Amino acid sequence: MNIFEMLRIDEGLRLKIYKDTEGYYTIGIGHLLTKSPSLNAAKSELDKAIGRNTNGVITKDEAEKLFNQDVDAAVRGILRNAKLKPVYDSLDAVRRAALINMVFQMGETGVAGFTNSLRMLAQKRWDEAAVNLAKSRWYNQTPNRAKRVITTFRTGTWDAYK
Ligand SMILES: [Cl-]
Ligand SMILES: [Cl-]
Repeated sequence: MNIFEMLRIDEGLRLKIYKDTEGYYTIGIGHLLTKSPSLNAAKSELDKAIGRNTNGVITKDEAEKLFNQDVDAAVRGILRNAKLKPVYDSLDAVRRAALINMVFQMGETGVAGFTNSLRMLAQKRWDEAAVNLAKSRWYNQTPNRAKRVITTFRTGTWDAYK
């Protein structure tokens, strides 16, 4: 199991514009297009991202290309973040993937905001961090996903995904 397979389970794959859990226009493997309520704005953002007149539909290959870009961007975003990087550097391979999953979903800023949990993770106090992670809007809104990510941090294995 690896980050890609992990996020592919968490996000799914849709080849036509759809709205995410928050009602935002998305496509592919969790690729957010816009927070704007307008479908045209989404379609415009889509064409600009793909480089062709898509008319709101993309192919598998195209979805996979945005996904590679988005995963690469999340990692580079963590490594650029003065708050995230040291956490990231202190973790093992599996837990690093859990942190990348969070950033992919809620952005760097978003995650950098879990101050207390981050400190706990940095300190390798797994159970405590898991508990702290759970008191969040994130957990309350998307609990099944949150729970898989939390178990991954708590245990250091991919069991939640097998
Ligand atoms: Cl893009
Ligand atoms: Cl969920």
